[PDB]
Amino acid sequence: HANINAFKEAVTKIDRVEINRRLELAYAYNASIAGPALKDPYSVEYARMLEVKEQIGHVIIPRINQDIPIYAGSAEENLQRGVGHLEGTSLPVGGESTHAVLTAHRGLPTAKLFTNLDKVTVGDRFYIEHIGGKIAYQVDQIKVIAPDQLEDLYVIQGEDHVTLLTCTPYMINSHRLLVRGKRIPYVEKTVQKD
Repeated sequence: HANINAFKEAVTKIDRVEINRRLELAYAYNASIAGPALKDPYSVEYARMLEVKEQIGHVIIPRINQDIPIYAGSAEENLQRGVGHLEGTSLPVGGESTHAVLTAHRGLPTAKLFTNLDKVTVGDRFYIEHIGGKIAYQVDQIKVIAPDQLEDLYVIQGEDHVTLLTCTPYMINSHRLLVRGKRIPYVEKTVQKD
């Protein structure tokens, strides 16, 4: 997007001392490991530290060719221009005992968004870029649930996950699709051409 060059650009213009301070806030917030009730996003300023040019980062999902900005909250306004972050879950900055949940409409006219998330397979990876850098996840579990079930979205102590959440079956949307990655080391030698 044009929206994510503006993110990339503004990040380089920020003192590290500041970037650090902002990340410290994010981590401290992420001790919400030690806790109440998520709201299925389809029916704030909590992430301000991470917010740069309106965005908390972008997510890159090579299998499906997406690089999509991430916005705080699940407000429909934002769910029209990218990925929303499910308030109540960890902020997408990784860490032991974190589980960030990122959600996005399927096949919106303005953007494809997560429309093709059914084509991600356990083993594929995705990446999150935030003020502090880039972190990598390898998909370890794909599963299908009813909209009122949230056990899978809570923090799993001692582990580091991000879940990508959308509705399914395609064009039916009766249930939700959860593509979950497990943190791995970020290795340049990241491959996008494949």
